[PDB]
Amino acid sequence: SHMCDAFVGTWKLVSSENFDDYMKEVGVGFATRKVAGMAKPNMIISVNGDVITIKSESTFKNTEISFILGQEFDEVTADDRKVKSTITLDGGVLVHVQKWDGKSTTIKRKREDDKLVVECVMKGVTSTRVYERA
Ligand SMILES: Cc1c(Cl)cccc1Nc1ccccc1C(=O)O
Repeated sequence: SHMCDAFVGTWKLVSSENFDDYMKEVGVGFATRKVAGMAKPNMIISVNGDVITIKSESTFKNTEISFILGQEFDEVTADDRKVKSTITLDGGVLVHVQKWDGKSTTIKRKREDDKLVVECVMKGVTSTRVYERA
């Protein structure tokens, strides 16, 4: 299919802005915010047929999701929320919506130049996380 070719690979976090405020808006507690905010994760994206896998590896937590676009799944997030997730491709952007406890957050992953830019939005608060090839 080649749907996500330009996302595939191993990516390393190189910059972050407003992530603590995003985590506050999500409801993450103090200690997790502090430890999670230090992490410099590897994001590893691969595709096999229709199944996309995204791994996040860091000193804080190692997470993994596998999914088919448009098909809801269960996710336990790094901060231990139990959420219902749906990921779609919209105009070349991977759009990941998480629902839990009547709340919602959206994580967008986009290729921009040689970077993979991750925008995390909770209500009025956005955090931008910039990844480069590992
Ligand atoms: C670590 C974490 C917590 Cl604790 C809460 C909520 C989000 C994260 N992380 C992330 C989740 C999705 C995409 C990127 C990141 C990132 O760390 O860049």
